[PDB]
Amino acid sequence: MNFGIGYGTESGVSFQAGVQQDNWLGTGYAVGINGTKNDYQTYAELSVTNPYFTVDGVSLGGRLFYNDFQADDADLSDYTNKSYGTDVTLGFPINEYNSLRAGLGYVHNSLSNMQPQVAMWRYLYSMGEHPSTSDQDNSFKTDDFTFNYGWTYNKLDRGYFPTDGSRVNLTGKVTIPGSDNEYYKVTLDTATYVPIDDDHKWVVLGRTRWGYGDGLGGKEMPFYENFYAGGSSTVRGFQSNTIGPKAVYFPHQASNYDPDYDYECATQDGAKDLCKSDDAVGGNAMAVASLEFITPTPFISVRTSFFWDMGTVWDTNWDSSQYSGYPDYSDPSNIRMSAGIALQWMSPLGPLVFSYAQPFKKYDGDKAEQFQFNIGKTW
Repeated sequence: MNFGIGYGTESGVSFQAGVQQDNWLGTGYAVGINGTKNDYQTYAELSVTNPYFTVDGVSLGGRLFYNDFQADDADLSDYTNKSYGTDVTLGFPINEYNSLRAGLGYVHNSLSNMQPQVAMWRYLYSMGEHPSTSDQDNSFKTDDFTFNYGWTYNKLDRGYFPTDGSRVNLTGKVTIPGSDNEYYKVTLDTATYVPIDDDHKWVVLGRTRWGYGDGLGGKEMPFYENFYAGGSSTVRGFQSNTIGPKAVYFPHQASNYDPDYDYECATQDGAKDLCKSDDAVGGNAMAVASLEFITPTPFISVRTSFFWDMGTVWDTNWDSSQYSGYPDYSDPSNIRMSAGIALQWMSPLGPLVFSYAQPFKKYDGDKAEQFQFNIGKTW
């Protein structure tokens, strides 16, 4: 057994619990069973990895998983995704700094409890489903097969508090024939550390993250695969996932009751017409960047930095023309920005990270959150 418990502004309190024998039972294979609990998510998996499936070091890995996601608790417009699936992946260690992955996946998604909103229904209609707008009672089920690939470059001088070098991670996916959805997603992550002194105590860190995905044959990318921005790990000073399009709600009713006094963003109690909102729904395109300046810590294993984060998320399929009475969510030029201080501490109780930041470029509906932190401990 091994454990992990954590607390932070992003995800509330996290519980990890699993067993993973690194050699099993002396076969060379590594097998593991693993579970997670979040404010918004409960994940479980059995994994199996033959790390010397070839003598060069070509690994062969398998994963079987279940995931339960509640979008409301992630500060998103409301839906539930109960999914499960499998992956089998080849890994190629081309050298000490680069590895390659290629794999096949299967995933079952089943959506329920979707609050009717424009972006979500536009996807639904593109799949030939015609649900009503009066209902938050709805269900949509899909099964997909994917081809998955990836490259990771890593020449960081150190793991935890790097001082020099860079890391790059490209991850891509596309549906293969036989799937209900037809789409591709690509993601690019970048981190590069540049020291400006000999003792390597002053370091400039530059980060970027890019994501683009879209439908292939008249279909749209499912919203449950959208990108998000704004929180501790992306652009600080903003509440988790607030950056980008906001749900535009249909006039509505209630799922099994309809009392007061809380919620109901487009309640029939007072409804006529479409409701603008501050619920984030994510996007199929994304760009975040960061430049930060790492300094010795006054006055005392622990790292402090001054940072400038910035980001955007948009909806390339948002019909600007038909929804001209609402904000242009297809517009990529709404770059949000922030500035702040961060302190990290690999402490005896476990890793500690804290930050204080000021959103100085903001847009209507963006929820600010200037103090963000994360605490953790593992058994």
